[PDB]
Amino acid sequence: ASVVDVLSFREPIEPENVVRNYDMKGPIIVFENYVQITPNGIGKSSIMNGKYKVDLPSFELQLKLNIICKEKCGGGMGVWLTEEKLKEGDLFGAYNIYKGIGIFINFEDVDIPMISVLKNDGVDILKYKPEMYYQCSVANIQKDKDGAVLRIKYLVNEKKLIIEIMVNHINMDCITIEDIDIPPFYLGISATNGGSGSTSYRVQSLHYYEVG
Repeated sequence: ASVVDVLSFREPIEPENVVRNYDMKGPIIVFENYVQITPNGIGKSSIMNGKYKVDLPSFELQLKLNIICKEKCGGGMGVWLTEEKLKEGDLFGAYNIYKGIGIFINFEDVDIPMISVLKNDGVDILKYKPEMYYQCSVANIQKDKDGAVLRIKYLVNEKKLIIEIMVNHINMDCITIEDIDIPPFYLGISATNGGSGSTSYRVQSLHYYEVG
């Protein structure tokens, strides 16, 4: 019954727990209270790559956000479930060709942040049609002073992926995808500041839970 968890880092953050499960590429920094993905600075981006590919039963991932923006936030964040570890690129810090699922929170060029899901089958999805594309809009993601929580739920038997986001104590619907397959994957986190020089992306915690 006891499971070897190679994804989670919980509060308080213990640096060796993060390092033993994730590669770091870009200005990632483990602080006492959070993992910095990007510091302030236009165009900066980072990828945090799970070292160990996982074969999970029905699961729920909870990514608690700590995003700082002096004014309007630029760029966005991605959570990635991919066949291989992320490479760097222009798609919220990662490469535009990949096999798997990207879950994106985008602040650049919109009034209210958008959440998107982009399933890719190994093609250049900036030039060609993605295999699946879904989106929603949720207000106050970074304005929640306690830290919004991005919720990623997958039921293996139902082949159902559900994205929710908890903002200001309220669990908000966002995306449901039926008949979507998730093979064994590496878990990645990435972010770009885009056009903003006063935006900083940081993560308070990541919990993996087996769904009953």
